[PDB]
Amino acid sequence: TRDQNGTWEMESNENFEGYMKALDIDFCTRKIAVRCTQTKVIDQDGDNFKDKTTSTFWWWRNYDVDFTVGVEFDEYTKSLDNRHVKALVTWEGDVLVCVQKGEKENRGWKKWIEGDKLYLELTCGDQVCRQVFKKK
Amino acid sequence: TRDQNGTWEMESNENFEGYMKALDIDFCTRKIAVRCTQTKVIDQDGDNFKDKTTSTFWWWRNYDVDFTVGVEFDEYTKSLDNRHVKALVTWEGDVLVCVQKGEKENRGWKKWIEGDKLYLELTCGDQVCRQVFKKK
Repeated sequence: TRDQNGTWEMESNENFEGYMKALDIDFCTRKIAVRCTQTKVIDQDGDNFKDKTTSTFWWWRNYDVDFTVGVEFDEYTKSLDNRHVKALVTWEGDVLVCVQKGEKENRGWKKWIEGDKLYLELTCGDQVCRQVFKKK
Repeated sequence: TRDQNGTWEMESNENFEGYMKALDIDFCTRKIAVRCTQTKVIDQDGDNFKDKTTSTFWWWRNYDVDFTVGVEFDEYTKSLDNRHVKALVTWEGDVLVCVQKGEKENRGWKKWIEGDKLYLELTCGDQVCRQVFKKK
């Protein structure tokens, strides 16, 4: 039967990776694509077809650190590089400052509040990453 | 203010990738990481901190094509390899068959109903991908 109208949800997906490799799609895109749901909405009007396909992938991770200022603790950077560091958090004025002692030199972060904005500076080697958060 | 309690939503994120590269995080992980939302939940009691960072990643892609059976059309395969092909869709029996003429040899797909299910075969070169959909 030729009636393909409706909304369709993919149930099985065989050798998507090999077909995508044949299209020369990069490894990173392929890793996500094989994990996507796929929804195909097909509208047929005589010889006219509209085919709307949605691919979606949702991922989430929590990274929890509990510490007391001045009490060195061991941190395992599970959300980044998977390293063990000895972290020490101190105050410098209203700035929370952390040295992460380990394999990487000059590794740490700084965290402070101005009104409804939280600023976070992450340091490793010669690289500084600056992040701004708003209050929710 | 030294009171960092609350829920904070990242609104700006500068040089996250250079910082992650210094941490030797692989390309791709970095590419995924920089596309993440970041939420920071801080439960603070004096010098005692609980810090939860929630990273969510939401990959979403829509691909919509309109075509007429037998009428060649220009396709820009933006949901996969971002290539331009001359696509022609025909009926072969009850199978909807498409040939995508372009850089890639033996590129196309086939679409048909068996029982309750939509079947889709994607071919490129010697690679065939088979997808089965249920009706929703």
